[PDB]
Amino acid sequence: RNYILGLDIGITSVGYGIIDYETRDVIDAGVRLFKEANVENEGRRSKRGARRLKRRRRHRIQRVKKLLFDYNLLTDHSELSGINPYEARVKGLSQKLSEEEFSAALLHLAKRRGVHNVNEVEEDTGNELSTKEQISRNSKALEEKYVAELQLERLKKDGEVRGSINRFKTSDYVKEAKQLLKVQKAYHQLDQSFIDTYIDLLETRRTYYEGPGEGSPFGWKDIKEWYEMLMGHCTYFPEELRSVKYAYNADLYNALNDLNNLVITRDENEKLEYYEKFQIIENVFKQKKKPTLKQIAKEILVNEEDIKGYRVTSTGKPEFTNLKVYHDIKDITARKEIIENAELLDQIAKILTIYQSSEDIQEELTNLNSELTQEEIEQISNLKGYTGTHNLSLKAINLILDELWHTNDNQIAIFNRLKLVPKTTLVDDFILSPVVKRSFIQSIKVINAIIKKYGLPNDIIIELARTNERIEEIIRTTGKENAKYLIEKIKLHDMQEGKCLYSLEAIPLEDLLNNPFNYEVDHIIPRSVSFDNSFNNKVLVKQEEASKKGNRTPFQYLSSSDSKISYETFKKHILNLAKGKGRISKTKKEYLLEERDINRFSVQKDFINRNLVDATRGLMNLLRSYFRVNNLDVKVKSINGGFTSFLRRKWKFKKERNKGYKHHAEDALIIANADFIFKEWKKLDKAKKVMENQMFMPEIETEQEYKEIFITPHQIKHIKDFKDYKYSHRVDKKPNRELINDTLYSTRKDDKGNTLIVNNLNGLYDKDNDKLKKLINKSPEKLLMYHHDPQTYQKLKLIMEQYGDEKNPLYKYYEETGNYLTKYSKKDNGPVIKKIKYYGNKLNAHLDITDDYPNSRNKVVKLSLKPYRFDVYLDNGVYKFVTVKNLDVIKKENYYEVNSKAYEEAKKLKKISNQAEFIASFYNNDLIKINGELYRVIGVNNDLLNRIEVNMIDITYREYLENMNDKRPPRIIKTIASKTQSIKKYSTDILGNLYEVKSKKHPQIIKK
RNA sequence: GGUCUGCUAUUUAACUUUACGUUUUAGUACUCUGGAAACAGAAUCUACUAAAACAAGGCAAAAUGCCGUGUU
DNA sequence: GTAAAGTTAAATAGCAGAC
Repeated sequence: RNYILGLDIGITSVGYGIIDYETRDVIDAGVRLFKEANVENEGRRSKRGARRLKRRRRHRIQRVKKLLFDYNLLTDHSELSGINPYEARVKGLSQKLSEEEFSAALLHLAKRRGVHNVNEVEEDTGNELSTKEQISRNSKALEEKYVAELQLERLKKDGEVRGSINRFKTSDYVKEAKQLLKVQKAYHQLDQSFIDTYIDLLETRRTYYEGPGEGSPFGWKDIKEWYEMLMGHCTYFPEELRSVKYAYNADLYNALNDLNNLVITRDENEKLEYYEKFQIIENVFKQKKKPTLKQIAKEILVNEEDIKGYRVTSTGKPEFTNLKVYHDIKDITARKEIIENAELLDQIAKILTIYQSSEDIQEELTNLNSELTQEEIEQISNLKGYTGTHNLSLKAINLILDELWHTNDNQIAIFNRLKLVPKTTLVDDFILSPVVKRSFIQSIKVINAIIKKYGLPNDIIIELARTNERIEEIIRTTGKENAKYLIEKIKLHDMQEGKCLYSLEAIPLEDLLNNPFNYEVDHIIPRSVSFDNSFNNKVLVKQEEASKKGNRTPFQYLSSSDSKISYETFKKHILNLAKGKGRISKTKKEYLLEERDINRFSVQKDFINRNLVDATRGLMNLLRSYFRVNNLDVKVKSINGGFTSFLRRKWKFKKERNKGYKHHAEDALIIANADFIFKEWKKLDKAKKVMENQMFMPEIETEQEYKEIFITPHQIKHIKDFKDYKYSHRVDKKPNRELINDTLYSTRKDDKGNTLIVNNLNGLYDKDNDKLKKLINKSPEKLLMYHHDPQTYQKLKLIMEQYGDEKNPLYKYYEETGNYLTKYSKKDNGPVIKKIKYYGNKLNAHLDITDDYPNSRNKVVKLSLKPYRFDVYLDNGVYKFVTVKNLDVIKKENYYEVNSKAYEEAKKLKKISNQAEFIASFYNNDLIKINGELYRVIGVNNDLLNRIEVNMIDITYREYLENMNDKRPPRIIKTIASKTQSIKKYSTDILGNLYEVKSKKHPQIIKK
């Protein structure tokens, strides 16, 4: 039948409600679920560029060692084992050097080649590790002496060269690398092309328009295709590409608006005519960069005060379009031949904004075959500010630029008068975030599939869902780890300056963290009338104040004798904060300040009209656009999220929302009952009309009337009763997931024969880290310093007992002495301890990459080996299964195949045979029938232990347990066995229906 | 509501480089051991410096060379 | 795995004059 389509949009879940348009009976209802998306996994695109950065240093070195073999300065015979290249680049400038002592000083340079960006600017020294500070410091010390020399001077005195101080400009390197080759030049016969090719292999590097190579998708073919897919498309003619915001024509179209909006009190026509608009441009606008209002109004003989209809900046001066082409070109060239012609000027600006280097401009300024003296082109490339793009293509400037001249029209009315109009995959281009992009995309698929099984609905009503550098400051200032839970309380504490707005007494942070129960988060305007769950409605106050207030407005509760403070002192302290910077929200100020009574109804419907009703804007218009394009009539509206935190409340819906996933599909039905109430009433057809944004009556008059319309506790009895919910869980078939964690671990072998991972306690002398204290006093047998070289250890343990009352005795130690923990030595020459390795838990699974490293005595592994999938097999009445890991699926050019070398070994290692029947595969989140019982596959807990972990469907197991109160270990770990009676694979469509799948063969190839 | 424009703040895609971090090897320092020392081997915790790998791998052949943890 | 220097571009937010 006809039905309303309700939808709850969260990040993890899509819920839908299907209630009939008339009978109010519900046809179907379910929830579609998936894991939240992550944009922090920035790494994929950065590492793609960051991996090439490691190649940028690596490519330079490989080329110069190979280039020397071609020049025959180095051969495979040569040995470089002994060099100390920080001395070779000092003996190199002074004296003749070998063919082995010269290739090193070159290559150590070729590897570490400095920056170009940082040289240009300098700064002062502010006791920091900046790059504008360090290179500013470095070259003053290096003004007299060259890079290596001071580095070598630094080697002689500090004992350490590498670190923060070793950044440099590519110049000093190149200036000294031009200084060096000047000395060995006569000692080994060589060309100038070598002091060209090498100095090009040491300094030269890419820039933001060359892109990577040809085969890369990330790479492009020329400078034209770079911009030709980074510039937007016309608001009216999107098939073209946006013109440059600074082309002469656009810069002119942007001025024929300036004056076609002007109104002037003249007995003649108020909006300037063509000859007026001609000479003004030609006599004063062309002649003067910025024209103040006087200049136009003087050349056009009217009084200065008269002209109105002009854009004005905040200071008050009128702003009219600046011709960027004329004055940059006319400041060096006034010749009749380019300057009159707009098309000449039109192309010039395009080349300037597109290509980005003065040298690359003159090449393309030349291929125009236009007639500019070549002295101009080489200084026309020395101008700046030719940046940005108009929001209108060139096919939309030249078409209507004439009709701006003669008439007095402006751009909007011309496009109206010219019958020209603005404009799942479609979600990507405009949408903001990966979190939303996932929810919408699956929500569309829901609709696109519901109508196919159910038909065209009539009403599709949709609701959406509703400073971590501040946390790092107080878990480090105070030392209280638990700063993670009370974010919404603390963001309020900065924004209110440590006071209680309903008491005006100070709220110490240390006191609030110790006693959070002392201080609550009161809702300014009550949740029951405001319906504002946003930040703005919340104010961190003392409990006793919010306790004494209750269900009232601040003005009410402050004015009464119950509150000791008064509105008068409240009114003055409130606004002072409001003005300034880092200031309080405005709806906040609109919230605290309102003085009208809540019960009068001419007040209540204002709130419901304001916050409660009315990407959201974007999502809706992709829906109405589908419907309007197809001449298909279905009404689609929206409603804010807080409404369903209300309708749930007034109808006494369940507070203890612990039933699980179905507390979504519950919402969509409520959303559906809501639009129904909007629908049926005629006292609601003025508020239910702008929600569908239709072009146009009864409205509600007292608060009992409203409370008559949206309080129906008795007629909703069908929703709680509903028992046919069907669930659908998203399965991630995608490969090229994160193969494994980045960090490399070393290992050892203990006395027993286990293989054991070693870790690093990196930062020392930090107030946060007490783990130096914790791990010493429980199992110090894990410290490498304790096992051998314990002589350093007893010095370590004594400070851990000397300041054993302070969280990290080392800061307290470094506080006193001002000297780091020194390794044991006879004459105080022991190296400072800056890390301390320690043993780890035995590595069950590892990625062995030792072969990348030679002659190592220990194994080198990256942890976080993961299992991808697992195909159950049926081996003659006994159920066995293989597990296939993430590491196994080898990547390729356009597909991700499975390694039959490891899968086959895994078939023998699992005692699988050739004769066994094959049962389907079970990726994470797929559903399985073991012993007639159905659960969702979280994954293989242990291939070796013959285990998988599953979780429940209508609920998470922990939550089922919390309902059962059993307190077993809250995870399911069913054990595959010979005893297991049945293995069937169930999956679900997006709607939530369950279907049995029959499988005959296993696949090893995925295309991504 | 929307179209242009002017100022400032925002975020996101893509690109370009940086000095560190982990780890292996060789050296030295530190530690043990033998001794009047020259030094000697033992360990590889502790540090420094250099070379090399840093998702397994896959292309590509004189190259300012390329992909590899994201989403659909 | 991680901090410090760059650039182009798409887009929104907020402020102003117009239709």
